[PDB]
This record gives sequence, structure tokens and C-alpha cells, in this order.
Amino acid sequence: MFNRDMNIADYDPELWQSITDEVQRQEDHIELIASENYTSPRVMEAQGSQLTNKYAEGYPGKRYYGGCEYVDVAESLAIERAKSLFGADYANVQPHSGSQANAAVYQALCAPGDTILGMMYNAVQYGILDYAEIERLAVEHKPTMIIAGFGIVDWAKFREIADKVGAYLFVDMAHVAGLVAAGLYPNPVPFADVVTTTTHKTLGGPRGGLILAKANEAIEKKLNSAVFPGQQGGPLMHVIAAKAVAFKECAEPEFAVYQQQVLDNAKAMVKSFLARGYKIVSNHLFLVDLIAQDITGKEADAALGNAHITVNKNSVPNDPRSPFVTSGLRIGTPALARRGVNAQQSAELALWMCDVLDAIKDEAKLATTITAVKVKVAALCKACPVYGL
Amino acid sequence: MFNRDMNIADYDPELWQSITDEVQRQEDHIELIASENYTSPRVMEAQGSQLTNKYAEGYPGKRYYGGCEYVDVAESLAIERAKSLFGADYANVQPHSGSQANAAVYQALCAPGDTILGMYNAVQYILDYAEIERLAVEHKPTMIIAGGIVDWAKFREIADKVGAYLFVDMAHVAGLVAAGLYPNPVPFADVVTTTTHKTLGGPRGGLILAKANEAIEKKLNSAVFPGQQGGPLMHVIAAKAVAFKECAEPEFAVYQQQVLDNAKAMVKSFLARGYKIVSNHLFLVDLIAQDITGKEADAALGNAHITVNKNVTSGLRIGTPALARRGVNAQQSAELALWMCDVLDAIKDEAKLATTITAVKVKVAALCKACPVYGL
Ligand SMILES: [Cl-]
Ligand SMILES: [Cl-]
Ligand SMILES: [Cl-]
Repeated sequence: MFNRDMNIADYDPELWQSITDEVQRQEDHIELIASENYTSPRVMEAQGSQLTNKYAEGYPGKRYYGGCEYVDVAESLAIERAKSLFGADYANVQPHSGSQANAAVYQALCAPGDTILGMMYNAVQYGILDYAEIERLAVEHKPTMIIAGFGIVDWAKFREIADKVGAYLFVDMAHVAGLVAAGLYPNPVPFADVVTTTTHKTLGGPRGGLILAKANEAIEKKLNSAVFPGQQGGPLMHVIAAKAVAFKECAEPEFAVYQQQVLDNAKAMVKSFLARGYKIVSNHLFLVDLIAQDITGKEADAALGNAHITVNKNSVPNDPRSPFVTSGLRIGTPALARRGVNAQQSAELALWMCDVLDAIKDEAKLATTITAVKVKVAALCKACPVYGL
Repeated sequence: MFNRDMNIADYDPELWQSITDEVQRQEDHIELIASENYTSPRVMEAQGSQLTNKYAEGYPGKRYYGGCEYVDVAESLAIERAKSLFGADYANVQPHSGSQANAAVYQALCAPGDTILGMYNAVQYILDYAEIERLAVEHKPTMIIAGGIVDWAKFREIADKVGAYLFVDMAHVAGLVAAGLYPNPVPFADVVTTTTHKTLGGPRGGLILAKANEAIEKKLNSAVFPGQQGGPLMHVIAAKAVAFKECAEPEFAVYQQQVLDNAKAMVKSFLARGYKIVSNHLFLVDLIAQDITGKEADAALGNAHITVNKNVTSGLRIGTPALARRGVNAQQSAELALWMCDVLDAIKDEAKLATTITAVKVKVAALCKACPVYGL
């Protein structure tokens, strides 16, 4: 028998220390990484459950393993809630990640060497979008699949183009999934043949992937087999349960309010950067372009980190520097807003970031500025705790 | 702020019901599915941690995101412990699953159109090492795939002869290898993969191991990321770290032999009762002689709270890793197999089947109560 009191702290203190350190880090650092969030304790509760013990290859009611009667309920809930949230006729909640969701779509709908028009295969690219040009490329190259993703993207126009040349329409709903769930951005599901997203970024759920589709029996069967046995074996049933409860949380009225906060916070930050003379490329994420100031993204993210502001360097369009250096920062506010930072605080935060960037060439002034900003960041982190009682 | 008291039971009673039902089922059903196990509360603690909130593309000390200084400790522990457990010079603990581990190896080592010798242009082969060598020389595989006791050194020799990579999927014997009960392929193969949740008894996920070879290590690094995956599941990687520490305890080797002892005991019981066995921790009960289908056996046994898979051989696939993990001993395993034979005989004889199912159910319930999976 496993004693239920077995724990990491007593057994594996070095590992435990890294965990408690990370917990503390999530409190006392402001996180501006666009692809991160903070998920609810209920999601973590499901991920920490005994459902990890169940092998469940196949789909609810159609498993290759016995004993799946109760995990079928959890998975069905996740599927039904995903369909409800996105007005889909089909949802596949087994993908382990966005990478596996996307791979499965490719395997479902394309054969290697097929042509693919987008933003093993013959790739054609397109670069506000010029739909006239996308259509011209579609007609010229006859893609098997057209991919669109995330201004306001016109899904109905992509459907029109796909229809014209008999292509599948694949939408990667990355970075607008939460806005779509909240009714704040046009839904690609009615227009695409298939839609993917991760479940941990703007949806704020567990780490994993999700496939959605409007009704098409043949495409749905291809998607089924592509996920399993195509890309995966057994799904992570504890993470699927976590997906079920996260999708329930995402349907709450509070979630649309949170999504608007995400947007308002980004707008406040943008207005501060612009007011301080920093160029923005822009939405819940934006780039701070650092060309005018001769600052590298690497240089800026290091300095901001020392001030307990975690951001990622990022190449600007046509960046003259390598991707390991870059001339920009990428900022997103999903995590900022999730921990309750408001638009005014976001505005001030960006101003603190500008104080750092302005001082970055002056060693003494930069040290002085980082010291000051740290104190301000600590006070904000304490005022807006991520988890607690 | 998330209030830390937020819970599933208060908020999502229907999901909670499915979870508490599954927990109870794990107690009151004997699980004989070969590829399942029961992982420790420490693994589950890690999987339920806040490490799920961290994006950490790249590898420790070489991330594409900031803020990874602490999760780097957890992943380095996982890597170091995998290396020490399997005597490898290289360990990649990021694969989300066995499938992802295997897919990364193909991408790292093979090109589209390459030839592959296993058991892409595919050529398939006691093992007949002569024929293996024959086929290798004949078709010049870019990669040979392998996985009683397999002679790893012979595969290395053959692979060397033709200048092929050697890839071992160790998933069926990983626990035995960790326990020193089966020859370790790691010194011989160029790359080894395994799951972490089957005979290793850890979190659900994948693992890649390799002997020192800087060129191959670089290819594997980039095959896993960005080749097959994006961000790793850092909460699950932490769970791998504590699982690998548990796998190094002397208790673990005792457990691995108990798995084998339990299988041997069940097999003797079936044979003694006239049921044909096809055959380490897995075996097949062939039901053709009695004219029992997998479906009706599976159904009857399931009603007696014995969870099996049906299986080509017609009948049951049985494995004992979970059985041994919850403390069922060999004598108990022998009796369990005899109870299963009572049910099977009742089907074939069409006699007292319902009563016999109930009888085995109450015996199974007592065994489950005597050998709880989790408790205080
Ligand atoms: Cl302990
Ligand atoms: Cl609650
Ligand atoms: Cl395993």
C-alpha cells in the first residue's frame, strides 16, 4: 500500500526546494511572457489525481482498454464543454500539446509533398492581410490545405478562398482562443474545417492541446485516427479531467470580464511605451521594438529580469539582429490580468520598464533604476498575489 | 488572487464524481492490464504542482524563456537520475509520451526514404541473428530497431558491420533493466527509449537515453524540441525526477521480481486448469480450446471486478505490474488465476455462471481490501 502521506518534502528535499522556490518566484516576479498564465487550483487538483494511473487508448465508449467507465465521463465532459464553449460539433481533447494537435491536423488532411499555403511539404507563404493576393496564391498553387491564424482576421473570406480551390481550411486559434471563447473575437469554427489551440495560454487551463471542428463526419474520423494511433498512444486522463474543469471555468461570465481586462492592460502598457518614445508593433500581445534606442532584446530582458520583470526577447519584423539577440521584446498580459493587476497598474508598470530601458546604457544609473523598480514590482506583486487565502 | 481552497468537489460535482468513482475503482478492481501501474503519491504531488504554469522551451541552462532557474533544478535532477539509473551519458526527459520519444528518434536519425530494419522503407526480421545480419547487409538499413534475453552486443556488431544506427525500444523491460534484472541496452544501442509509467511505475511520459555520442545527442535534442514538441510539461518532469529516485531504492528490484513471481504463479494455475498460455510480466491466455471469446471472458471477469484486456491469439492479455505493486503476493496470484479459471469454466460449461461470477467478485473484493493501493 502507498501511504497517502508520502510526500516530496520529506523524501526529496532538493526537488521540493526547487518546487517551493518556483512557487515563490511566481508570486514575486511579474510575468509578461505572452504564452504563460496562472491556472486555477482546480486544474492542478485534477492534474495531481489518480487518473494518471489509467490507460485509455481510444475514445469514450470505444476504448482499447477495460475499466475506463469513469474516465470516459471526465473525457466526455471535457469534449462536451469544449464543443459548447466554441460552438463546435466535434472536439478532440487528447492532444498532449499544441504541437501534437497541429501535427495531427497535418496528418489528417495532408499527405507528404502536398502543397500548403500558410502564414515534408511544399510550402507557399502569404504575408492588414491582402486577401486578393492570398486568393491569387491559392489559385496559382492549388494548396491541399490553407492555414490561417492570428488585426481582425476574416475567417469567412478564407472559407471563400478555400472553397474556390477545393482546399481544406485549418485555423490555428493560438492567442485568440480566450477572446473567441468569450464572444469577443469572430469564431473560426463555423468557417474552418478544423481549428486548434493550446489549453494553457489565453484559456488559462492545463498544459495540453485541443482540436475542434464544425460538422463533417469524414474529417472528424480522420482527426480521430490522426491523434490516435497517429500521433499518440494513451492520453493523459488526469490532464483531460483538468481540461473539463477549465472549460467549465472558461464558460463563467467572469471569464469574458477577465479577457477584456487582458486587452485593457495591454492597451495601457502600449500607451505608456508610446508616450515614452518606444515603438510598438501591434490584441493581448505586442512587441516593443528597440531599434531607435540601439538596445538588444537580450540586453533588455536581462535588465528587466534583474528588476523582477520576466519578459522574452523577440525578433521584430525584418530584425537586423539574429534570433539569439534580437531587437525587441514580446509582451503579453494574460498572466498580468489573471493575477488581478488593473489597467492603471499596467500603465505604471510599463513606465517602470521604460525607466529601465532609458537607463540601460548607463551602468550606475541602470543599477539605481533596477533597485527602485524592484521595490515597486515587489509592492505590486504583494498587492496582487497569484494564489493564497 | 486564486483562493487555494478552490476545489473540484464544490464547483464541478459531476467531474468530482467521476474522479472519486475512478479512485474507488482503482481500489476495488484487480487490474491485470499489463501496461498499467499505480504511481506514488509523490509523483502525483509533483503532477499537481504549480510547475504547470512555467513555459520552458529549450534545455536547462539553455532555455528560450526566462524565469526557469528553479524548474531547471527539477529537470536537471530528472536528467541526472535517469542517467544514473540506466548508466547513460545522455537523458532527455521532455518527451510527453513514449510515442513522442520514439517519433523523435526516427526524426533525429533517419531521413525520408531511408531504409529501416525492425521487428521510410521498412524491412522486418530465439531470434535469428544470422538472418538479421543477412538482411542488414542485404538492404543497408540507416537504422536497426530492436526490443527471452536479447543479445544487445550482437545487434551492435551487426549495426557496426553495415554502419547503421541501433535503436532499442526498452519499454517492455525498462523496470527490469533499472532493477538489474535484464541486460541493459544503453551501452550498446545508439539510442534507447521508454515510457515512464508502465513497469517503471512513474508519471505518464517518455524518456530518451543514449551512450556518449555528441553528434547523436545534438540531433536528439533538436528532434524533441522543436522537432516533435514545444514546451515540456515541467510538473511531469518534476514527477519523473522523484520517480527515478524511487526506482533506485532496493525495494524497487524486490518489486520487479514480485511482478515476475506473480506472473509465473498465475501461469502455473492456468496450465494446471487446462488453459493454454502463450508467453515476462505479460502473458496470453488462449481460449480457443474452450470456445470462449475475448469479449465474453472480459465481460464476465469484469463483472467479478477483474479488469483485463482481450487480445492472432484469441483470449486474454494479462500483466502483473499493478498486481504486484499493490502488494498481492505469488500465492495470492495463484489463487486469483484459479478464480478466473472458475469463471472461464462456468462460461464454457454454461453452468452456474452468474453464481460463479458473484463468488469470484466477493473473493476479489477481499483481496482488494487486504491489498489496498492507497491509504493511511
Ligand atoms: Cl515520504
Ligand atoms: Cl471551489
Ligand atoms: Cl515504464
